[PDB]
Amino acid sequence: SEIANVFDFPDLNRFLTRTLQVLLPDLAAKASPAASALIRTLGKQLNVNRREILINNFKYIFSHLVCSCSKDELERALHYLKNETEIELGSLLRQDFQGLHNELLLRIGEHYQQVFNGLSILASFASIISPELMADYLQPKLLGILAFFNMQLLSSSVGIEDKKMALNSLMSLMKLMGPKHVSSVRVKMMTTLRTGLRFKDDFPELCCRAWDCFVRCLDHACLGSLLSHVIVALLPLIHIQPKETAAIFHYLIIENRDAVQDFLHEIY
Repeated sequence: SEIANVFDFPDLNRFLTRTLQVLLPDLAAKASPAASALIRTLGKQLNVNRREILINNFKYIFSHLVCSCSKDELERALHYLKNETEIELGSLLRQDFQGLHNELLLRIGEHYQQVFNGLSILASFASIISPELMADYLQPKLLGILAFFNMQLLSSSVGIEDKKMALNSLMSLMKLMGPKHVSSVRVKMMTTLRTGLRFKDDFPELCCRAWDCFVRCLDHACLGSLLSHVIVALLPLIHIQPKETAAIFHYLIIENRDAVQDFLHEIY
């Protein structure tokens, strides 16, 4: 209620949910009977089982832990949580390991290695240390990952700067994909580029490099359509910074000049 008096929220319970989202990772880190007691108190006030509450976030919890946690500490915390929840922590993963991959990939840019370990553990449950095996694993999950990115974009609650970080992660992901998969996901890549274009004057400065990738990361043989879209989007981007756009253009124009033939014809 105090934090509420500082944060002025209409209904104290929705404000409590706001708090609880952040609280849950903290509780996970604790993995102590007293932490379970705090959670039980919150749920008692919440009217929702603290067990089921801990459950609901277990998915986000895994991601943020794997990113920032001690592996051994991770397993200890997971078992502690499971016992209270009455659900095996592993059994819950069997239901949302794909969403976990989505999360990690979201944070993959900054926690590349933690993403590795998590996705590997999940692949084991599915049926990885090698980068190519990690990729093969990611390929089926990344469509839903993109879906999650767009879902976040839709939500007002989600932060936009967070979308920017995720966009950087997406540059990393385009790199990791390789041409075979970048071909399949080119459309969604251009879609994400659009989305980011929606937010400007902060997203432009990173999204320019994002687009440089988007072009090069995209397969060399065909770039006309995406270049149409890109010149379109970039003309506005130029006003923010003239040079990044031009660099993106030049990569296509010269590096893909043989393809750029009749592509120029495309857009005057």
